Amino acid sequence: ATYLIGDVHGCYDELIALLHKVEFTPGKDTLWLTGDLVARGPGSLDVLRYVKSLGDSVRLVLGNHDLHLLAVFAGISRNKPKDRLTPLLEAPDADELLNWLRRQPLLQIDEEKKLVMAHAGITPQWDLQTAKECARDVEAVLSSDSYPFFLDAMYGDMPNNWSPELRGLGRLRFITNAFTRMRFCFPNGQLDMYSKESPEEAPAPLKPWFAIPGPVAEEYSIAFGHWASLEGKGTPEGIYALDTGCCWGGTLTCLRWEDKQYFVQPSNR
Ligand SMILES: [Mn+2]
Ligand SMILES: [Mn+2]
Repeated sequence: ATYLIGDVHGCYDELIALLHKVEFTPGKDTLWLTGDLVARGPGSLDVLRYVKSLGDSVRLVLGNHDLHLLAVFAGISRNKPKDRLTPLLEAPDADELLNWLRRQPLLQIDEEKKLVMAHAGITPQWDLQTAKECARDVEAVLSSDSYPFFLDAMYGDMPNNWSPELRGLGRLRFITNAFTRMRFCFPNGQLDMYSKESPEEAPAPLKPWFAIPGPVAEEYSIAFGHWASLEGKGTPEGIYALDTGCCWGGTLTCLRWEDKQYFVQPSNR
Protein backbone atom coordinates (compact mmCIF):
# COMPACT_ATOMS: atom_id res chain seq x y z
CA ALA A 1 0.00 0.00 0.00
CA THR A 2 0.98 3.65 -0.49
CA TYR A 3 0.63 6.07 2.42
CA LEU A 4 1.07 9.86 2.27
CA ILE A 5 1.56 11.82 5.49
CA GLY A 6 1.71 15.60 5.94
CA ASP A 7 4.08 17.76 7.95
CA VAL A 8 5.44 15.88 10.97
CA HIS A 9 7.25 18.81 12.67
CA GLY A 10 8.99 16.69 15.26
CA CYS A 11 5.80 14.87 16.28
CA TYR A 12 7.47 11.47 16.48
CA ASP A 13 4.93 9.84 18.81
CA GLU A 14 2.01 10.82 16.57
CA LEU A 15 3.83 9.64 13.45
CA ILE A 16 4.50 6.20 14.92
CA ALA A 17 0.96 5.92 16.30
CA LEU A 18 -0.50 6.75 12.88
CA LEU A 19 1.79 4.28 11.10
CA HIS A 20 0.78 1.59 13.60
CA LYS A 21 -2.89 2.42 12.91
CA VAL A 22 -2.44 1.54 9.21
CA GLU A 23 -0.02 -1.33 9.99
CA PHE A 24 2.66 0.27 7.82
CA THR A 25 5.07 -2.49 6.81
CA PRO A 26 8.29 -1.60 4.95
CA GLY A 27 8.72 -4.00 2.05
CA LYS A 28 4.96 -4.22 1.53
CA ASP A 29 4.18 -0.50 1.81
CA THR A 30 5.75 2.81 0.79
CA LEU A 31 5.44 6.05 2.77
CA TRP A 32 5.46 9.51 1.17
CA LEU A 33 6.22 12.49 3.44
CA THR A 34 5.51 16.13 2.53
CA GLY A 35 8.54 17.48 4.41
CA ASP A 36 8.90 19.76 7.40
CA LEU A 37 9.98 16.71 9.36
CA VAL A 38 11.54 18.88 12.03
CA ALA A 39 10.96 21.89 14.31
CA ARG A 40 8.31 22.91 16.86
CA GLY A 41 7.44 19.40 18.03
CA PRO A 42 9.70 17.76 20.60
CA GLY A 43 11.08 14.81 18.64
CA SER A 44 12.91 16.07 15.55
CA LEU A 45 15.89 13.84 16.37
CA ASP A 46 13.80 10.67 16.54
CA VAL A 47 11.85 11.62 13.39
CA LEU A 48 15.02 12.05 11.33
CA ARG A 49 16.57 8.83 12.67
CA TYR A 50 13.43 6.85 11.82
CA VAL A 51 12.77 8.36 8.38
CA LYS A 52 16.40 7.86 7.35
CA SER A 53 16.18 4.22 8.49
CA LEU A 54 13.29 3.59 6.05
CA GLY A 55 15.53 3.84 2.95
CA ASP A 56 13.64 2.93 -0.24
CA SER A 57 10.42 2.53 1.76
CA VAL A 58 10.08 6.31 2.11
CA ARG A 59 9.79 9.05 -0.54
CA LEU A 60 10.53 12.42 1.13
CA VAL A 61 10.46 15.97 -0.17
CA LEU A 62 12.25 18.77 1.69
CA GLY A 63 10.25 21.59 3.28
CA ASN A 64 11.14 25.09 4.42
CA HIS A 65 11.84 24.02 8.02
CA ASP A 66 14.10 21.20 6.81
CA LEU A 67 16.11 23.76 4.83
CA HIS A 68 16.20 26.13 7.80
CA LEU A 69 17.59 23.30 9.95
CA LEU A 70 20.34 22.73 7.39
CA ALA A 71 21.10 26.47 7.45
CA VAL A 72 21.40 26.43 11.25
CA PHE A 73 23.62 23.34 11.15
CA ALA A 74 25.88 25.03 8.57
CA GLY A 75 26.22 28.23 10.64
CA ILE A 76 24.28 30.27 8.07
CA SER A 77 21.22 31.03 10.22
CA ARG A 78 20.51 31.54 13.90
CA ASN A 79 18.78 28.87 15.96
CA LYS A 80 15.33 29.96 17.20
CA PRO A 81 14.50 28.53 20.64
CA LYS A 82 10.89 27.79 19.67
CA ASP A 83 12.06 25.36 16.97
CA ARG A 84 13.39 22.91 19.61
CA LEU A 85 16.26 21.77 17.34
CA THR A 86 19.03 21.63 19.95
CA PRO A 87 18.78 17.87 20.76
CA LEU A 88 19.13 17.09 17.06
CA LEU A 89 21.93 19.63 16.50
CA GLU A 90 23.86 18.24 19.49
CA ALA A 91 23.33 14.57 18.69
CA PRO A 92 26.46 12.49 18.02
CA ASP A 93 24.96 11.42 14.69
CA ALA A 94 23.92 14.96 13.65
CA ASP A 95 26.38 15.02 10.74
CA GLU A 96 25.16 11.64 9.44
CA LEU A 97 21.48 12.63 9.70
CA LEU A 98 21.86 16.10 8.19
CA ASN A 99 24.17 15.02 5.36
CA TRP A 100 21.46 12.48 4.51
CA LEU A 101 18.71 15.11 4.76
CA ARG A 102 20.36 17.56 2.38
CA ARG A 103 20.55 14.80 -0.29
CA GLN A 104 16.79 14.26 -0.37
CA PRO A 105 14.56 15.47 -3.22
CA LEU A 106 12.44 18.58 -3.57
CA LEU A 107 10.02 16.77 -5.90
CA GLN A 108 8.65 13.19 -6.10
CA ILE A 109 6.89 11.85 -9.21
CA ASP A 110 5.19 8.46 -9.70
CA GLU A 111 4.07 8.06 -13.31
CA GLU A 112 1.99 4.92 -12.72
CA LYS A 113 -0.01 6.70 -10.02
CA LYS A 114 0.05 9.99 -11.99
CA LEU A 115 1.07 11.52 -8.67
CA VAL A 116 3.37 14.47 -7.91
CA MET A 117 4.53 15.62 -4.46
CA ALA A 118 6.32 18.75 -3.33
CA HIS A 119 6.29 20.55 0.00
CA ALA A 120 4.24 23.59 -1.05
CA GLY A 121 2.81 22.28 -4.33
CA ILE A 122 3.58 23.06 -7.99
CA THR A 123 3.36 26.66 -9.12
CA PRO A 124 0.94 27.06 -12.06
CA GLN A 125 3.81 28.80 -13.90
CA TRP A 126 5.63 25.45 -14.24
CA ASP A 127 5.04 22.54 -16.56
CA LEU A 128 6.37 19.16 -15.47
CA GLN A 129 9.66 19.34 -17.39
CA THR A 130 10.45 22.72 -15.83
CA ALA A 131 9.57 21.52 -12.34
CA LYS A 132 11.87 18.53 -12.84
CA GLU A 133 14.72 20.69 -14.12
CA CYS A 134 14.39 23.16 -11.24
CA ALA A 135 14.24 20.41 -8.63
CA ARG A 136 17.37 18.87 -10.14
CA ASP A 137 19.21 22.20 -10.02
CA VAL A 138 18.49 22.92 -6.37
CA GLU A 139 19.04 19.30 -5.31
CA ALA A 140 22.44 19.56 -6.99
CA VAL A 141 23.47 22.58 -4.93
CA LEU A 142 22.13 21.05 -1.70
CA SER A 143 24.01 17.76 -2.19
CA SER A 144 27.28 19.48 -3.09
CA ASP A 145 30.20 20.28 -0.80
CA SER A 146 29.35 23.96 -1.30
CA TYR A 147 25.80 23.75 0.06
CA PRO A 148 26.31 26.43 2.82
CA PHE A 149 26.76 29.05 0.08
CA PHE A 150 23.42 28.11 -1.50
CA LEU A 151 21.64 28.00 1.85
CA ASP A 152 22.80 31.56 2.44
CA ALA A 153 21.72 32.61 -1.05
CA MET A 154 18.28 31.00 -0.73
CA TYR A 155 16.85 33.60 1.66
CA GLY A 156 14.81 36.28 -0.10
CA ASP A 157 11.34 37.05 -1.40
CA MET A 158 12.22 38.08 -5.01
CA PRO A 159 11.93 37.39 -7.85
CA ASN A 160 8.36 36.12 -7.53
CA ASN A 161 7.62 35.59 -11.24
CA TRP A 162 8.99 32.62 -13.19
CA SER A 163 10.81 33.04 -16.49
CA PRO A 164 13.06 30.56 -18.33
CA GLU A 165 15.39 33.57 -18.70
CA LEU A 166 15.95 33.80 -14.93
CA ARG A 167 19.59 33.27 -14.04
CA GLY A 168 21.77 33.01 -10.99
CA LEU A 169 20.72 33.85 -7.45
CA GLY A 170 17.25 34.98 -8.48
CA ARG A 171 16.59 31.70 -10.30
CA LEU A 172 17.59 29.60 -7.28
CA ARG A 173 15.63 31.82 -4.88
CA PHE A 174 12.47 31.56 -6.97
CA ILE A 175 12.81 27.78 -7.24
CA THR A 176 13.23 27.44 -3.47
CA ASN A 177 10.27 29.68 -2.74
CA ALA A 178 7.99 27.90 -5.24
CA PHE A 179 8.76 24.44 -3.88
CA THR A 180 8.88 25.24 -0.15
CA ARG A 181 7.08 28.53 0.70
CA MET A 182 4.29 29.09 -1.87
CA ARG A 183 0.68 29.51 -0.76
CA PHE A 184 -1.01 32.38 -2.61
CA CYS A 185 -0.65 33.56 -6.21
CA PHE A 186 -1.66 36.67 -8.08
CA PRO A 187 -3.97 36.06 -11.07
CA ASN A 188 -0.96 35.80 -13.40
CA GLY A 189 0.62 33.08 -11.23
CA GLN A 190 3.18 35.32 -9.49
CA LEU A 191 4.00 34.26 -5.93
CA ASP A 192 2.89 36.22 -2.88
CA MET A 193 5.43 35.66 -0.10
CA TYR A 194 3.58 37.39 2.75
CA SER A 195 0.06 36.00 3.23
CA LYS A 196 -0.17 32.82 5.32
CA GLU A 197 -3.94 32.95 5.97
CA SER A 198 -6.69 30.59 4.94
CA PRO A 199 -8.06 31.26 1.44
CA GLU A 200 -11.25 32.81 2.85
CA GLU A 201 -9.19 35.31 4.88
CA ALA A 202 -6.73 36.41 2.20
CA PRO A 203 -6.84 39.88 0.62
CA ALA A 204 -7.93 40.14 -2.99
CA PRO A 205 -6.80 39.44 -5.63
CA LEU A 206 -4.84 36.61 -3.97
CA LYS A 207 -5.94 33.05 -4.75
CA PRO A 208 -4.45 29.69 -3.76
CA TRP A 209 -1.85 28.40 -6.19
CA PHE A 210 -4.09 25.39 -6.83
CA ALA A 211 -7.02 27.62 -7.85
CA ILE A 212 -5.09 28.72 -10.96
CA PRO A 213 -5.11 26.04 -13.69
CA GLY A 214 -1.60 24.83 -14.35
CA PRO A 215 -0.27 22.21 -16.75
CA VAL A 216 0.97 19.85 -14.04
CA ALA A 217 -2.30 19.88 -12.12
CA GLU A 218 -4.22 19.21 -15.34
CA GLU A 219 -2.43 15.87 -15.84
CA TYR A 220 -1.28 14.78 -12.36
CA SER A 221 -2.64 14.59 -8.86
CA ILE A 222 -0.61 16.81 -6.51
CA ALA A 223 0.00 16.05 -2.84
CA PHE A 224 1.56 18.71 -0.64
CA GLY A 225 1.91 19.87 2.95
CA HIS A 226 3.12 23.24 4.29
CA TRP A 227 -0.10 25.26 4.34
CA ALA A 228 -1.46 24.55 7.80
CA SER A 229 -4.08 27.33 7.82
CA LEU A 230 -5.72 25.51 4.91
CA GLU A 231 -6.54 22.75 7.43
CA GLY A 232 -6.42 20.21 4.60
CA LYS A 233 -9.74 21.55 3.28
CA GLY A 234 -11.01 23.49 0.30
CA THR A 235 -9.03 21.92 -2.52
CA PRO A 236 -10.17 20.87 -6.00
CA GLU A 237 -10.35 17.28 -7.17
CA GLY A 238 -6.85 15.93 -7.64
CA ILE A 239 -5.26 18.26 -5.06
CA TYR A 240 -4.38 16.76 -1.66
CA ALA A 241 -3.49 19.19 1.14
CA LEU A 242 -2.10 16.88 3.80
CA ASP A 243 -0.84 19.36 6.45
CA THR A 244 -3.51 19.40 9.17
CA GLY A 245 -1.28 21.08 11.77
CA CYS A 246 -0.20 18.29 14.11
CA CYS A 247 2.50 20.39 15.80
CA TRP A 248 -0.08 23.18 16.30
CA GLY A 249 -2.48 21.00 18.28
CA GLY A 250 -4.28 19.87 15.14
CA THR A 251 -3.91 16.38 13.69
CA LEU A 252 -1.51 14.26 11.69
CA THR A 253 -3.18 13.04 8.48
CA CYS A 254 -2.37 9.92 6.46
CA LEU A 255 -3.91 9.21 3.05
CA ARG A 256 -3.83 5.71 1.58
CA TRP A 257 -3.53 6.13 -2.18
CA GLU A 258 -5.16 2.94 -3.42
CA ASP A 259 -8.59 3.73 -1.93
CA LYS A 260 -8.12 7.42 -1.03
CA GLN A 261 -8.87 6.49 2.56
CA TYR A 262 -7.90 8.94 5.32
CA PHE A 263 -6.52 8.02 8.76
CA VAL A 264 -6.02 10.69 11.42
CA GLN A 265 -3.93 10.85 14.60
CA PRO A 266 -4.85 13.53 17.15
CA SER A 267 -2.12 15.80 18.44
CA ASN A 268 -0.82 14.93 21.90
CA ARG A 269 -0.07 18.63 22.60
MN1 LIG B 1 5.00 22.96 8.00
MN1 LIG C 1 6.28 24.43 5.38
